[PDB]
Amino acid sequence: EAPAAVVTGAAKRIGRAIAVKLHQTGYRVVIHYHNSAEAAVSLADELNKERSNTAVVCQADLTNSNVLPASCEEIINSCFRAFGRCDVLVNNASAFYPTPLVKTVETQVAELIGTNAIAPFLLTMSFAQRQSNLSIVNLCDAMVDQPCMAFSLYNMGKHALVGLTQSAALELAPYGIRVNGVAPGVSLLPVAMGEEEKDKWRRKVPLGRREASAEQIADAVIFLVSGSAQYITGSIIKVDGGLSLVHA
Amino acid sequence: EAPAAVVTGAAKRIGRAIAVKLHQTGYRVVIHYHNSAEAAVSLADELNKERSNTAVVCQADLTNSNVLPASCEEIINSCFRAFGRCDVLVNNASAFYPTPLVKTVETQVAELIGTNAIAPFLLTMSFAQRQNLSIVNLCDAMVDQPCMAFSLYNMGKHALVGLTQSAALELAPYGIRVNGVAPGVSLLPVAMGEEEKDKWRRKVPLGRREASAEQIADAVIFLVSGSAQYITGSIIKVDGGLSLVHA
Amino acid sequence: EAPAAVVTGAAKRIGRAIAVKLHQTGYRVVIHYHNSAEAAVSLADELNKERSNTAVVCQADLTNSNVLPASCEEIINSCFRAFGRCDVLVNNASAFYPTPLVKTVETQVAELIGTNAIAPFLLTMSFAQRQSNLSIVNLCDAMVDQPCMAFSLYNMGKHALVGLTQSAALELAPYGIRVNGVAPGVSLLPVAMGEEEKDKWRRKVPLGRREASAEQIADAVIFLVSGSAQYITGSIIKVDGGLSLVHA
Amino acid sequence: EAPAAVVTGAAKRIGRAIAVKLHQTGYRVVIHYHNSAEAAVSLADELNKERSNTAVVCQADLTNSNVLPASCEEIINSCFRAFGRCDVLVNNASAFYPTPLVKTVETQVAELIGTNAIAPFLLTMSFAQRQSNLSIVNLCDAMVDQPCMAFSLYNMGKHALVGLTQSAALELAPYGIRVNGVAPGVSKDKWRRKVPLGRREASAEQIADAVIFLVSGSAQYITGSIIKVDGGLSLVHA
Ligand SMILES: NC(=O)c1ccc[n+]([C@@H]2O[C@H](COP(=O)([O-])OP(=O)(O)OC[C@H]3O[C@@H](n4cnc5c(N)ncnc54)[C@H](OP(=O)(O)O)[C@@H]3O)[C@@H](O)[C@H]2O)c1
Ligand SMILES: NC(=O)c1ccc[n+]([C@@H]2O[C@H](COP(=O)([O-])OP(=O)(O)OC[C@H]3O[C@@H](n4cnc5c(N)ncnc54)[C@H](OP(=O)(O)O)[C@@H]3O)[C@@H](O)[C@H]2O)c1
Ligand SMILES: NC(=O)c1ccc[n+]([C@@H]2O[C@H](COP(=O)([O-])OP(=O)(O)OC[C@H]3O[C@@H](n4cnc5c(N)ncnc54)[C@H](OP(=O)(O)O)[C@@H]3O)[C@@H](O)[C@H]2O)c1
Ligand SMILES: NC(=O)c1ccc[n+]([C@@H]2O[C@H](COP(=O)([O-])OP(=O)(O)OC[C@H]3O[C@@H](n4cnc5c(N)ncnc54)[C@H](OP(=O)(O)O)[C@@H]3O)[C@@H](O)[C@H]2O)c1
Ligand SMILES: O=C1C[C@H](c2cccc(O)c2)Oc2ccc(O)cc21
Ligand SMILES: O=C1C[C@H](c2cccc(O)c2)Oc2ccc(O)cc21
Ligand SMILES: O=C1C[C@H](c2cccc(O)c2)Oc2ccc(O)cc21
Ligand SMILES: O=C1C[C@H](c2cccc(O)c2)Oc2ccc(O)cc21
Repeated sequence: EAPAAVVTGAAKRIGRAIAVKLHQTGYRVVIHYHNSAEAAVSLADELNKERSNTAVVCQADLTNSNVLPASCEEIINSCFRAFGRCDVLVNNASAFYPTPLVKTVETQVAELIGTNAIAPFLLTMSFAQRQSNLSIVNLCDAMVDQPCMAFSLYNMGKHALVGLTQSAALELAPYGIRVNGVAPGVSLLPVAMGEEEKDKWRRKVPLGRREASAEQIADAVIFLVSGSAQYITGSIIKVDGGLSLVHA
Repeated sequence: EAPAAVVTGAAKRIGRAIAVKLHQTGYRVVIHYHNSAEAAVSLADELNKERSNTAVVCQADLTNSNVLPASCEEIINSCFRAFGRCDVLVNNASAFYPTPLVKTVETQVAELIGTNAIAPFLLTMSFAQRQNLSIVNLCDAMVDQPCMAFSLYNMGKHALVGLTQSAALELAPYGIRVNGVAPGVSLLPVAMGEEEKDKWRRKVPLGRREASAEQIADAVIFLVSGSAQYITGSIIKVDGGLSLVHA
Repeated sequence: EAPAAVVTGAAKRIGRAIAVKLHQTGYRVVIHYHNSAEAAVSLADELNKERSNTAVVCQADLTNSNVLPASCEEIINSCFRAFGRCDVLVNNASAFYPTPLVKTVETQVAELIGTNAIAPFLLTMSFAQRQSNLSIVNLCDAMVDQPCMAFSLYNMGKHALVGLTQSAALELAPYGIRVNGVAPGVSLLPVAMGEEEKDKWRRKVPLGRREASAEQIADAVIFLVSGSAQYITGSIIKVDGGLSLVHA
Repeated sequence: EAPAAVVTGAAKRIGRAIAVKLHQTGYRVVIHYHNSAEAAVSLADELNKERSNTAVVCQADLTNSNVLPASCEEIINSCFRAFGRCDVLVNNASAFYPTPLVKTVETQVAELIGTNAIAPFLLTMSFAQRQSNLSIVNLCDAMVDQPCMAFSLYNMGKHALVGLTQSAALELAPYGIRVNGVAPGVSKDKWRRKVPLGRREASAEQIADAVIFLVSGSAQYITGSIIKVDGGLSLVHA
């Protein structure tokens, strides 16, 4: 009788915080991961010790290819195989790196458009076809319109994800599936980023001059899936401490 | 120890539901009203019966005039006089009626621009000057696809978007968050014939029904909560996908 | 036979460059002004030297008041008085100054909301009522969603002006009146501003690291009034060298 | 001397009107085509009869694949081969069809995202890499935020194209390359009746007019902007 959720890229960072929070709210969770096998199984162990048989892992490369549909179909099936249901999909996995206009370009396209947009489209297709408070939450980007220089493919992927969010909200509304987004500004900074670079970004945030915690992101996801957002579809909630309001 | 909130136009409909849910959440409330005295008083009595001394009413006309700043200062002051603190301001009161391009026009300007934008700005000023603090402005999900011949109403709601953004930016250093909730079709006019209500209800993708006032209130409750501590300058549509629907 | 245009705040700076370019294009012009009497008359003299009887001035305060509707009515009337028609309204006049949240406030409201929004609405009403290629161009602000801090009332007026542009495009389209906007980022900087602060802003602009000329702004106005924009209504053209794309 | 432009999907409809108008303004043009060879050539004949050796054709499939980057590089190369320069890129080519959520799906991806967004990105890269009034114009969609039901992949591609427009305007501004969009609405009678401005479709020429403005010296300060050419349609509530 407990609902079940899929969170993609859930081994670590924001995805983990979302799977933890959904699990604390009473969901059964599929922890999807790609390379972070040890971190995924560790998380699943932690959740299962809290309530047995409530977390499973599922490995998949979400790069675009001719087998991406089957991989997306398999992630959703994993939720139905473990739990008998799939109530919520959180499209959280993301590739993020520069692609200057001035890895083959075709691999960059597949990872950056694949993970950020095509895999959410296919997961959304599979989640809908395999079908109560059903919804999807896409992890978007509050700075989509003021993009980092030399990030065109990543920015294109996140814009396409805004498109998907709106299109799928429209199309799936008659089936009672809501589709919303959460758009972080700066949250957990890159592990490879030096402290001095971190602090440059921190200093730009009006609300408290610091990045969002992973939990702060997850809070907005939890709202969107809850009974308190039952009329909300096609909405993208920024969780950016005002960063997107700040001019150059 | 309990926080306090001001809700403008709180006697009826959406404002009432906001006031109720804030009260249920543990807030003391100033129920602002303009003409609906008997409804505002009945709400305050209902709330005070639940928890003594947790609701007061405050009457004020929020039409723009040279007395508006003093009116808006008095509303915020009443919250401090009643409760010793003011944690939350909800700018909900609104005039809404058509102003075709083809009451004097200056009265229309004072009502539609004053209630929807100037009074929120003056209230926001008074709230900040007197300081989990936050302001929620009731915006309009259809602001970019507006009702025909509603130009002043639409200008006031666009201005409120600007206020939401400008005040989030300027008040973030004081730890005051500023957000909006943007209904699509929520509670319909009482007099509107069912056949007309149904024309609008049928356009809504999610459930072919309008939002209840409580569903609008739920987004306000989220925004003022510890769960939105990092959210400022955001406007959450609560519209069942209505604004995504093309002509 | 020559069309006629009203330009508000046309004595100086951007509105003057609009008036000039409209006149160069074949229009007869009403040069509206408030305080810049010598500048206004001097402009009308220059245009009239070039084609006699093609320019008049019209004085008015565009601050909100109970007589504002009459003043806006009189501006439109002046165009019909001088030229027998009124084909184009350019809403260019603007008050701009800070109003920190933390002159009386009701004067600030009257000025910043009156000039930027109410006078445009009233001028639009008067234009439409007194009524080919008819159109209205509103001067907006490309930075409306990334506001200068402490400019709430200004930013509110300009957001209202976007609402007006869309509402009036919708309502006046059946009358053949197109309604569009032109949104400068940094163009001619304040007389009062120090050269160091001017260079700070110029440095932020991606395209050329400089402010827009007034003529670059006028060029977009000229497009939107022309026969090459006959299917364009409700659009706002940013003329800001990419400034609004730049993150904090 | 005379500037040169590449227009993708230039054989018919909006891209043809665009090539014609740029040619009338004094550009030399590369008329790109996929399937419409006879049309591309007929247009080329009409422009060269007007002014000899000012119009060439270029065949390429703009579907995403392992060979798309070569194809896009070759389109830009064709401009430089024929004309010695490439001043203007118009990304007009587009695939358009529904992809319900409830051709393999990955061929749909390749066409809807490849032609509408990835080709524009690779063409932008090639245009920029090969470089006094340089600009790119992307043909966007005025209804991007109020999409047709069951057109998710198309809509995703057009959103990605908005992102490309903004990212490339930012990144290429230092090179003096401006990057802007034109967003048509409708350019059958059911639709035309909804249009506030005279309840008719945009002609292709009205779309071309906005392109012509954006590439002109009257737009030398405009970058990152998307001009709706939709008769007000995007303003109309449901
Ligand atoms: N962090 C921020 O400040 C910020 C800012 C804006 C937007 N966002 C968005 O917020 C969400 C969460 O952010 P985040 O920093 O937590 O994400 P992240 O750490 O950058 O990535 C999350 C996970 O994505 C998975 N992933 C990457 N490439 C993949 C592929 N090819 N196939 C399958 N999975 C793949 C990875 O899983 P494995 O580790 O298992 O390989 C990674 O752990 C993302 O959608 C991101 O775009 C974040
Ligand atoms: N209902 C919808 O579908 C919908 C759609 C979009 C946006 N909204 C927005 O959501 C909010 C709540 O909507 P609603 O339908 O519940 O509001 P409403 O019933 O139209 O108005 C709310 C209250 O505003 C107060 N008010 C009106 N004119 C005033 C004035 N001159 N001075 C002081 N107070 C005044 C009135 O108080 P008294 O009764 O005490 O005189 C009224 O009861 C409003 O901001 C509205 O614009 C609603
Ligand atoms: N310059 C920029 O970078 C920039 C940036 C964003 C937006 N804009 C917008 O673009 C337009 C033109 O810019 P600008 O810098 O040329 O404007 P401006 O010089 O700041 O103002 C233009 C004129 O507005 C008139 N005006 C001001 N208060 C008035 C009142 N109460 N009644 C009647 N007229 C009044 C003044 O006329 P008198 O001189 O006759 O008193 C002034 O010369 C404006 O709408 C502005 O908001 C400009
Ligand atoms: N018409 C409208 O109302 C409207 C509305 C919104 C947006 N738009 C946008 O405006 C632009 C032009 O509109 P339109 O209606 O003229 O376009 P269209 O006729 O739908 O298509 C334009 C051209 O794109 C080319 N194309 C299609 N698939 C291709 C592929 N896989 N590889 C290479 N080329 C391919 C075709 O060239 P070949 O013929 O050579 O095969 C076609 O003639 C497009 O970007 C469109 O998305 C148009
Ligand atoms: O780790 C980051 C921070 C990074 C970031 C860094 C600095 C400023 C800013 O607005 C955003 O944004 C990301 C986007 C996608 C993603 O998967 C990870 C990140
Ligand atoms: O009663 C309404 C419904 C009305 C409405 C009616 C029909 C469709 C729609 O999008 C909105 O919107 C309002 C806006 C402000 C307000 O104070 C009240 C209302
Ligand atoms: O003089 C300016 C520049 C000024 C400005 C100054 C610095 C940055 C920026 O984006 C804009 O904006 C204005 C807005 C209205 C107006 O009437 C005049 C100005
Ligand atoms: O022919 C159309 C019309 C079609 C259309 C049809 C009806 C309503 C509407 O907003 C758009 O939009 C297109 C988008 C891409 C494209 O290549 C062609 C078209």
